Amino acid sequence: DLLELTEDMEKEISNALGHGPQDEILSSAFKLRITRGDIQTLKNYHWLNDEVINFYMNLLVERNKKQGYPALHVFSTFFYPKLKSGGYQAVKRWTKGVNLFEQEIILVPIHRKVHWSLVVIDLRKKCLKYLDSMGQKGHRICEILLQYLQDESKTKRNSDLNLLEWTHHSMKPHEIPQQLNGSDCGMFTCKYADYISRDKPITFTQHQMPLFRKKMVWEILHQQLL
Repeated sequence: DLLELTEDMEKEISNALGHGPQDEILSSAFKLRITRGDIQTLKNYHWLNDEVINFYMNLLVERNKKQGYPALHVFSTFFYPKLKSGGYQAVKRWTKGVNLFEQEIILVPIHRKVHWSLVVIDLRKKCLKYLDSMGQKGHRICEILLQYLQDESKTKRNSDLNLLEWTHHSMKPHEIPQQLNGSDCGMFTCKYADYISRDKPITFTQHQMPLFRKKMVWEILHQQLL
C-alpha cells in the first residue's frame, strides 16, 4: 500500500544506501545478515539479491501473524532450484519442524537465470498460481511443485494428496501488473507476495516500484512492514 515517507526515514534510508563499508551488517534476523552491500541491491535499477528477498519473505510471515492474516509459509529462494535438480530427497529436510498442510498460504520464490517470479500455493482452495511480471506461464513449475506436495504429504503424513481436487493457473498479462524495465523482477515478486498473502487484489503498478524500494529498505532496517 502507498504512503508518504518522512524526512527522518528518507534520512536513514539515504544512510543505508549511501557510501560506507560493504560488510557492515545493518539488520539481522531469521538467520540472515543484511549487509550494506545487500541492501544496496534495493537502489533503483539494481537487481535484488537472495538475502533481501528471503529477508522480506520472512517479514511477511510475521506481519501476517501479528495482523491476523492467513497462516503463511515462505520457502527459501534456494529451495526450488534444489528441488528441480535433486528431486524431493534433496529438499526433504527443508520443512523440518513444520507441517506445510497446517498453513494456509505457501509462497515459493522462483529464481531462473536472472529472472525472479512467484508461485502461490493456496491450501484453502487447493490451487497453485504462477505470478510473473514478464507475462510468462509456469505450467511445468506448478506441476513440479504439485508433485513436491504429494511427496511431502506421503512422507510426512503418510497420506496422498487428492490430486483430483487441485487446480493450477498462470495469471495472464492483464490479470497482474507487468514490469516495464529489466531490473524490477525481484521487487514485483516481493510485492506480489505481499498483496497475495493478505488476499488483497494486486492493484499496484510499475510506477510505484521506486517508492516500494525505498520503503523496503526502511522495513528491512527496522524489521517491520508499513
